Parts: sequence; C-alpha cells; structure tokens
Amino acid sequence: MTGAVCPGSFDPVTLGHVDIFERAAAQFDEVVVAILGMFDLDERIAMVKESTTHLPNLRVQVGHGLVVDFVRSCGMTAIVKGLRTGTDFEYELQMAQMNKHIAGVDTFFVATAPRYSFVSSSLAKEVAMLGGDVSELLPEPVNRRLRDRLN
Amino acid sequence: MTGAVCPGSFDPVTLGHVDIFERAAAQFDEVVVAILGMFDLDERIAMVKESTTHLPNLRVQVGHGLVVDFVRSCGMTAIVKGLRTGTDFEYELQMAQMNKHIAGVDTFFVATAPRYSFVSSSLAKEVAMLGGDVSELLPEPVNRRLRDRLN
Amino acid sequence: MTGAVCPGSFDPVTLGHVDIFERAAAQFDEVVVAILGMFDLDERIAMVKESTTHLPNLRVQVGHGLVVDFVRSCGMTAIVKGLRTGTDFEYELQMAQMNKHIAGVDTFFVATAPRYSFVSSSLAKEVAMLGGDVSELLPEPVNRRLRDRLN
Amino acid sequence: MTGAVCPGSFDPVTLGHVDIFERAAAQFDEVVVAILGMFDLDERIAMVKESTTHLPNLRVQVGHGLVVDFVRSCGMTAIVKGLRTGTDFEYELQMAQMNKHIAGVDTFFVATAPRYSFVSSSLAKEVAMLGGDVSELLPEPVNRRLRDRLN
Amino acid sequence: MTGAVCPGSFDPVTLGHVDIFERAAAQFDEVVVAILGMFDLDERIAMVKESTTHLPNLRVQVGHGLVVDFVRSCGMTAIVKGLRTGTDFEYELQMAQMNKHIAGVDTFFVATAPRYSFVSSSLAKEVAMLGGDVSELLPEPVNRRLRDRLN
Amino acid sequence: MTGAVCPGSFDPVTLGHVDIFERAAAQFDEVVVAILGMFDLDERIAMVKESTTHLPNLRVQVGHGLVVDFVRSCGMTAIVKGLRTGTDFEYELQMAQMNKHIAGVDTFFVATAPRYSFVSSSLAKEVAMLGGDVSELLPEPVNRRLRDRLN
Ligand SMILES: O=C(O)CCn1ccc2ccccc21
Ligand SMILES: O=C(O)CCn1ccc2ccccc21
Ligand SMILES: O=C(O)CCn1ccc2ccccc21
Ligand SMILES: O=C(O)CCn1ccc2ccccc21
Ligand SMILES: O=C(O)CCn1ccc2ccccc21
Ligand SMILES: O=C(O)CCn1ccc2ccccc21
Repeated sequence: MTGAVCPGSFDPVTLGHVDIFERAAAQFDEVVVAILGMFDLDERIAMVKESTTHLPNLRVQVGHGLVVDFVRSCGMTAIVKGLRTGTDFEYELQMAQMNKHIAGVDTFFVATAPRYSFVSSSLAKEVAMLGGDVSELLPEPVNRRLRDRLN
Repeated sequence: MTGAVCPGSFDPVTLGHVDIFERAAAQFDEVVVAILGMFDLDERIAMVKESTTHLPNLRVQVGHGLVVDFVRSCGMTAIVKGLRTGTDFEYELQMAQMNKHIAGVDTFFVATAPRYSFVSSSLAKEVAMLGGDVSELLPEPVNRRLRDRLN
Repeated sequence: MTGAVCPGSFDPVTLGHVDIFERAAAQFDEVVVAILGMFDLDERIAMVKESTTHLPNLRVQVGHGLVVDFVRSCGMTAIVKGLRTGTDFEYELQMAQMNKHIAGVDTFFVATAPRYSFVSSSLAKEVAMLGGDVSELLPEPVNRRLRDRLN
Repeated sequence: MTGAVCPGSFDPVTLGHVDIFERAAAQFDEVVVAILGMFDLDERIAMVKESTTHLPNLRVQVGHGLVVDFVRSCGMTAIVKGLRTGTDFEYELQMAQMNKHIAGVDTFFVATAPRYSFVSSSLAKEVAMLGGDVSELLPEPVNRRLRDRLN
Repeated sequence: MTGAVCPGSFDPVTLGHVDIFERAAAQFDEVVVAILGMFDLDERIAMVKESTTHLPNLRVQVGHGLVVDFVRSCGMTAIVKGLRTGTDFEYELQMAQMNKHIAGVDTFFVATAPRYSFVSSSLAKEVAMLGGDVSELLPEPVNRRLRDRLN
Repeated sequence: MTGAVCPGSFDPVTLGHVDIFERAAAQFDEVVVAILGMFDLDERIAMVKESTTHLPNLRVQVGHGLVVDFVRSCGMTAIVKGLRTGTDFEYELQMAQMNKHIAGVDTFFVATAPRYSFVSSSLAKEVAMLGGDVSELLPEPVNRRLRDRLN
C-alpha cells in the first residue's frame, strides 16, 4: 500500500538507475519506473525490464507527462529520484517544491553508490559513440543493445 | 535620483518577479523593469504594467541588449535581480562581474520570498501547458491571459 | 514492515522537522524519531511527542550514536532527513555514503516546505534569545517552553 | 531617505569590505556600518572611519545584535552584504529569509571586486601572524595597526 | 617526460586560458593545447600560437574527441583544466571521474587568476557583438581578429 | 626538477589521501607530504611512510605553517590537494587564490577516486570510536594503529 514512482527518460537505463530502483524497491511496497533520443520506447522498456528481473515488486510503464499526475493515478504520493555527480540538484529541488505545491506529492532523493555516481545516460552514450568502454557502468541488456547499434 | 533596473524576459512575469519589483521599488527612487517565446512584447509589457499598478515609481520599458547600456542610458548605475531555487547563480555572478568590468554597474541580488521561490517563467509555462494549476504563483493579469491561450 | 528513522538533536524540534516527520509518516509503516544544549533529554522528547500526536505510527526514542546501529536495531534500513536552507548537504552526502558503506542503510532526503525552509534549531534559539518572534516557525509545545525559559 | 546597513565584525575591516561600502554609499542616501577578537571596539571603529573618509554619507556605529532591530531603529529597511570566495552563502540566505520573516527587512547581496574577492578578516589575520604580506588587501589604517601588533 | 593536455574549444582563446597554460607550462615538461562556432580551426590555432610565443614547451594541436585518447596518444596521463566563475564544476567532476575510469587519466583543476575569472569564450563573444569592450580580458592576437570581424 | 607539496594534518592518513599521493607522484618528479589531535607527529609520519613505500619519489616532512613558505623552501611552486565529498571547496579556493597572491604558488585540485570519496580523517575517527568498520577506507598501517588505540 506504499509506493514510489521513479521517473526518467532512461535512454538508456544505467547501473546508477538500477541502484536507485533496488533501494526504492527495498523500502516501498511497489515501485513504478515511469519512462517519460537514441533508443525508442519499447527498447527502453525492454532494457529496464531485463535489468530489473530481480525486483518482483517493480513494474515499468510509459508515462505522459506531469509526473505528479502519473503518481496520483497510480495511487501513490511519492517520487524517488537518484543523485549523481552532475545532477542539477537546484533544478530538481525547484521541481520537487513545484510538485508538492501542485499535487501534494513528496520527492525523496537518494545518492547513487560511488562506483555508479559518475555515469549518466547522456555521458554513457557520448562516450560509447567514441569507442570508450562504459560496460561496467551499464546493465548487460543495455551493453548488448549498445554493441549492436555500433556494428 | 537613485535608481535600479530589473532586467529579464518576463515571459510571463511571475509573483517571484513582482516580489523583487516591490522590494526594489521600496529601496530606490525609481525602478525600471527592462523587458529584454510564448507571449509577444506588448503582452509582456501589459502583464508587467497590470501587475505593478501599486508601484507608482516603477516603469516598464523594452530593452535592446547590453543591460549595462540600458542602465547607463537611464542615468542609473544599479541592476537588481532576484534569486530563486534553480537560479544559475554562478552564471549571474559571472555576468555581474563582467557588467562591473565593462560599465562600472553594480548588481544587487535579493532572495525572493519562500512562497514564490520555486516558480520561474519557464517552469510555470511548462506546468501550465500540461494542466497544472500555477495560479497562486502568478499575477491575475497573467492567469487571465494564460487561461485564454489554453482554450 | 517498512520503517524510517529521523535522527537529530531536536534542540528544539521545529516546524521544518515536523513537516518531514509527517511526510515520512505518510510513506512508511513506522517512523522513529531518534533524539541524539538548551533543553535536556526529556524536554526534547516531550516537545517531539506533543508536536506529533497526530501521527500514530511515529514514536520517539533517545539514541546513542551510530545512527546506523540504531536503525539496524529497530529492524529498519532507511534514514529520512530533511533539507532546508543552510543544510550542509555535502556533509550529509558524505555521511549518507559512509552510512551505506558501513551498514548498508539508505538515506532519503526530502526538502522541507518553503515556509519552514529557513528555520533551524540553532537559528531559532539565537533569534529567540534576542527577542525575535519565531513562534510561527515552531510548534506550540515548543513556543510554550521557549517563553518560560525567557521570563 | 533611503538607507542601507552594512553589518559585520570588521576585525579588521578589509578592502573587500570598503569596496562594498563604496557601492552601498553610491546607491543609498545613507549607509551605516554596524560593528557587531584581535582588535577591540574603538580600534575597529577607528579603522573603519579612517578607511571611509571619502564617503561623507557613511557613518560607523556599534550594534548590539539583532541586525534587524538595528536596521529598524535607524529608520531603514535594507541590509547590504558582500559576497566573496568562501562566503557561506547558504547561511547568509537562511539569515536573509529569517530577517525578512521577523522584521520585513530586505537583504541585498553584492559581489566584491575580483581583486579583493579572496580576502576575509579571518584569513588576513591568520596569514599576517605567519608573516604573509596581505597589505595590498587591507586599508592603510589597518596595515598600520597590524604592523604595530607584530613588533 | 611529464606532460599535461589542456583541452577546449578556444573560440576564442582568452586570458583566463593563457593564465592556465602558463601555470601548466611551469609545472610540466610539455603542455599540449588540444583544440577540440565563431572562428574556424586555423584561426583558433593561430590565436593560441600567437598568444603563447612565450611558452617554448607548449604546442597546439587539433584533437578529435575522446580527450583521454588524445592524452594517451601523446604519451601523457594528465589533463589540466581551469576553473572560472560560471564553470560547471559538477559536470567537470563527472567527466574527470569518467575519464579516470575509462583511461586512467588524471585531471588537475586550477583556479584562474581573479582578474580573468569572469571571462569565458562565450560571454566575451556575446559582449563583443553588442559593442562591449572586453579587450583587457583577451590576448592582443584575439582582439586584433575580433575587431576585424566587426567592421 | 618538478615538484608538488601535499599538505594536511593526516590524523590519520586515509586511502583517499594515498590515492592523491599516487597521482601526484606519477605526474611530478618529487612529492613532499607536509604534515602540518588523535595521533602525535611521529605516529602520523610513520603511518604516511608505511603507506607510501611503493612511492620512491615521495618523502614525508613536518611543516610549520604557511604552506607557501614550505613549498618555496623545498624549491617548488605547486601544491596538490584532493577533493572528496564534504571538502569545503569554497574555502580551498579562497586559500588557493590567497596562496597565489602572497607567494605565486599554484594549487592543483584532483578528485579522489569514488570508492574513497567519502572518507575523511575526521569522519573515519568518529566512526571508528563508535565501533564502525572503516578498515577498507584506511591503509593497513593505520588500521593496525587504530585497533590498538581501542583495546
Ligand atoms: O532523467 C533521468 O533518467 C534521470 C533521473 N533519475 C532517476 C533515477 C536516477 C538515479 C540516478 C541518477 C538519475 C536518476
Ligand atoms: O530572466 C528573468 O526574467 C529572471 C531574472 N529575474 C529578474 C528579477 C527576478 C526575480 C526572481 C527571479 C528571477 C528574476
Ligand atoms: O540535526 C537535526 O536535528 C536536523 C536534521 N533533520 C532531521 C529532519 C530534518 C528536517 C529538516 C531539517 C533538518 C532535519
Ligand atoms: O562578518 C563580516 O564582517 C563580513 C560580512 N560582510 C559585510 C560586508 C562584506 C563585504 C565583503 C565580504 C563580507 C562582508
Ligand atoms: O572549453 C573550454 O575552452 C574551456 C576549458 N578550459 C581549459 C582551460 C581553461 C582555463 C580557464 C577556463 C576554462 C578552461
Ligand atoms: O587536511 C587534510 O589532511 C586534507 C587535505 N588533503 C590533502 C590531500 C587530500 C586528498 C583527499 C582529501 C583531502 C586531502
């Protein structure tokens, strides 16, 4: 009866994201990954699903966007977002306060583990295009697809 | 004989802006709102004028842009800018120092009241388009026009 | 079966604190306020208890300190802390990462509401001693005791 | 009829401080330097007075402390504070919001010039004790007194 | 046998950049300025070369981009980058950590001198287009070319 | 003929420190760890020496303090300092600029590896006293001594 929504573009999902999903999943009864580019919708959904098989209380869903509306529709009142190096925290704070104002939804921030604290969807893609090895920072399902869209 | 310029795009003006205008207006002999998109020039001017009728020592003017040139032309030497959650303060500081360097103009920053600290022109528009209620964060003259550009 | 610990000195508890307690209480099955100076232990406990009567799933407890040990003893794995203006977030982040490292405990941060975002136990006391009125920022049970320790 | 108060310990006054005093003095009808340690009260007053002879509309006064009370007594509603490298801006912002809450007083922040942006009373003293030359960062009246309290 | 790479777009090179180049050049055996828009490639190369004649151990080179690959090819293991007001340090830190992860390359940050701390290629161009005088913040070779692309 | 000084209290030295020492040692001809409390001087020296046997070009020395004087005496012109989570970077920047002003010495900052980014001498001691296991974050020579000063 407790629930958190984890919203993002997830293009593609990274290990920093999965770290947060695991932590949300361990603290709330249900977690919903809301997928709000390099990969299309079902590729992103599939990559999230394939990377979260170990989390039975998590589900993935496309969202169309006011995150607070999505949260409110799912019957929840909490958003969970990760923090990593390069997160624009002032903007996240502005959105958190706006979201509480308009829909009464709370946002809980949690720091990603240090080893995954410097990956982001954008940087991983940019580095990947130029032949940098980011495979230790992304799930296998993502590495698999990233390799294909190279050769 | 004292004067401050409050520069911005004001697309649209928010209650965070009007809060700063009121504070400038109470500390300087004259305030000039310099309007430097969703709304066109006179819509923005009209919304600022309609939202500042209670400030007889404030006037609104379109500006074409080096803010310091505008300030210097008006016979003033001070810029007043607000700070809110999500303000890029490092960039504002860079511009403040550049502005002092090139024209000797000082920039005074003042924090918007907490209740209006999370609204910004951009976020208010984006939330408004998606049916979020931001009317408590914007002046009536703006809410009025925002409603029309919806229906 | 879900639970969060809200740790602090609470000397005295403020409305920013109670705001966070309410949000924790609404998202977790049990909340434990861990009280880790101007007021002594039971005064602090009493002020927290008196200010949280509307939260049946919250309890107050003195803690002796590694917060993670307290959390682990209570059968929980989550800490919830508020953020306000003046919070030393880099230090909170350092502690959050250390806490995850040593005991696997997650820390969730949530922003206090804007109206209570500038109060802190320290500043409220310092302002109170000098005759400033901070009563709108503190619970009645605290205002009551603060008045007495004045006259 | 406009006025700003510039509060601080000024132990001792630095060129970063005098830079702000000059900018306040040029934008307001009256400026009051409120002196709220290495030097005693009149040494600090004397050093401020000696360093501001070129500012006829500035006066120096000892203050006993809620700054807002001092401001309100002088008939003003504005505080002006400088920002330099190492300023704890989050704490200054917390105090600015508290000050507006309790007495309706506004606080205007202005960045000190780059050349004086790294001096602070504390660092100048600590460096001076260890024989570092900080004379280009402090007024002559201060350098004069600092030399004596060395030999 | 020690070496640092200083990467950037340098469009155009500023005195903040040359300050960092000088400091790198004084601490490492070789410095390579890697040029990764208003000016084309050889204009940028020429402006860097003309502004660094006093640095015999510095050379300029176009780079095609993973900076770490460029560094590794030159036989070095260090990147040197400047910090100025408005630098997005969190993003630089994210890239520094990613760069160490993928290629084992270290990044050393050094603060530009205060007098050049507020210039950036972008701001200098934008100010220059609008007739602001930024000549004290840019090398003569750049001022010379900037003047021409005006008249 | 190149050299960096790494200054600090090192009470005790941590793996975040040794990470920086290794990176300095790999980029400069000589590194000098300047030791400027829980452990006394030779305990700290011994712990640094024992933790740096793999760095032949590093030496340890007690310093008496203006760091810039120490640097200048050793014949060097560079300070190398690490950044970790909780570092007061604004204060480090203020000192870096002051140090350049008074002695022309440059300060290069480098980010500690993510896995050691949350340890600090202070936090490691405080956690250690309360029975937290920080052994993965400190060198064996330190863990050895920390164990003894427990039993
Ligand atoms: O927009 C996005 O996809 C990023 C938003 N986000 C959500 C969870 C999470 C965890 C770490 C870093 C960023 C995160
Ligand atoms: O570009 C803009 O319009 C914003 C610039 N600005 C000017 C006054 C003010 C008050 C609060 C927040 C931002 C503000
Ligand atoms: O040490 C303390 O008491 C403050 C720690 N803390 C815990 C909850 C909370 C909410 C807002 C601000 C600070 C808070
Ligand atoms: O407490 C203090 O004395 C510092 C407060 N302060 C007041 C004016 C000013 C200018 C630059 C830097 C700090 C300043
Ligand atoms: O992208 C760029 O060109 C800026 C990157 N950069 C490199 C050296 C340097 C010095 C001061 C400021 C920025 C700097
Ligand atoms: O005062 C101190 O000992 C810390 C100063 N310091 C020097 C190197 C280093 C590396 C990581 C973190 C802090 C560091």
